[PDB]
Amino acid sequence: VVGGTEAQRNSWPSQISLQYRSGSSWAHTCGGTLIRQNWVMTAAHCVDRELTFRVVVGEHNLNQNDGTEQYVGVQKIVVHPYWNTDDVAAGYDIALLRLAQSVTLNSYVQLGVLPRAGTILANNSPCYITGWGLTRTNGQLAQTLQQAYLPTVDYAICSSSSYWGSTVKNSMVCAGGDGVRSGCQGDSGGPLHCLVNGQYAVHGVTSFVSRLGCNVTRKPTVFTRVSAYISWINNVIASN
Ligand SMILES: [Ca+2]
Repeated sequence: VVGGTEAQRNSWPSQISLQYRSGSSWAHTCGGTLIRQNWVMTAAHCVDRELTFRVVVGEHNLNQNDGTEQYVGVQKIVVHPYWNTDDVAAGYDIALLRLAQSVTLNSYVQLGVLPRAGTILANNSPCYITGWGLTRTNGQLAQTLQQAYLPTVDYAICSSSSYWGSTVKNSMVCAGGDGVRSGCQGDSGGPLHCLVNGQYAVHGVTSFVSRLGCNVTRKPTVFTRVSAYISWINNVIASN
């Protein structure tokens, strides 16, 4: 997250760190959202590589013992069947991870609430991106979980020629684009939390930013629109 602030450690209890095994260590690669005690929602592109993955819930500082973490293996990966890694602009950037164990819920570990199917946010709706991704274009991962305020940019604006044009689909949410705040590498897969009727819900799965840079004016961060995938999510969990 570029232009973020450090989150409070109990603000975003559905955020997870998706990590892969790297020698005798683990490396953070992506975010995700805990949606059942044994299921995480992330981006498909986060799991294109043939890596060994784990999920960390209750994580605040990637580099320090928080005293709240639970570490759990990924048992099964179900990528959306229309996903193509060489066509991120086509959409379908979503995957579900079945965890090897059910995590225990507490003030640091909670299920993310998803919107009702079909819900579309008004332009300029209040949202936060969260993650441990780079804090500058071509920078380094955050140590502590970051948040940034990224108001939505509706489809008509986002898909206009000075924004993303044809690259953005109605199956996506755009947010931000102010040139200061954005998602960045290592945020992919994580949530966009939007305040609706007094409740935050996870409306987005972080999918991409511009090849030119993370915080680029009129290139808002692009997310998979969770409300387009409710039936798919429910069907995968019910069949697995
Ligand atoms: Ca930690």
